[PDB]
Amino acid sequence: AMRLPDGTLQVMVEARARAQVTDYIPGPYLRARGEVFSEIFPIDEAVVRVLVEELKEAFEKYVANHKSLRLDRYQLEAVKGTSDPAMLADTIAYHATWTVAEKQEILELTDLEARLKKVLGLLSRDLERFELDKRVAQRVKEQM
Amino acid sequence: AMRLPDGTLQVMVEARARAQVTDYIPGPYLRARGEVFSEIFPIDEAVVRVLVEELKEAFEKYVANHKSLRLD
Repeated sequence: AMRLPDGTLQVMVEARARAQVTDYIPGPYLRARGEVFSEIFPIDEAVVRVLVEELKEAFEKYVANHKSLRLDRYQLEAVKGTSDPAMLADTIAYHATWTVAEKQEILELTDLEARLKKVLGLLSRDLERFELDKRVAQRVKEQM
Repeated sequence: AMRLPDGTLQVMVEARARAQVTDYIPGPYLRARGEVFSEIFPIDEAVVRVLVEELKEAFEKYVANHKSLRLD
């Protein structure tokens, strides 16, 4: 927790897992009570690891091709060598850029495989958009 | 077998053999008639073993089709 005199207290936080919020107790400052982590490890972990590997490959392809779309390499370097599949899933989900409603939908999914499938679908959608961007850019340079 | 605290009779069993009911004795409690065992043991075990292997492979393919519908 590093402190600055400019007016912003930038705190370096490394989180653990999501948890549900029962209700809201007003402040300020605000208060809210929760429970234990909602991330759970279900049965059939072979499919879990297969989906983890597939999502890792998909995100590697997504980041590598997205250089014209300004995707950083430190984000790709921070997802290698992970123990918890939830760690890899959330780390990749943060490093991929989309809206906040889809991030909320991902965080709602307590299933270890549902979150992976949703991230895979979002990455596929963004990669299709990227392919469309590449095709239209090729058309633009051809027109030039 | 045992009794659960919520008022349920639990019993762990393995089925022995199928049989045909001849007549129904009035109940409750229900009564059943039949035979002790009427199963058919394997004959020409080559085809039986081939079918067992094929069914094992087909069940592995059945369980391999799940991506968000995980099975034990």
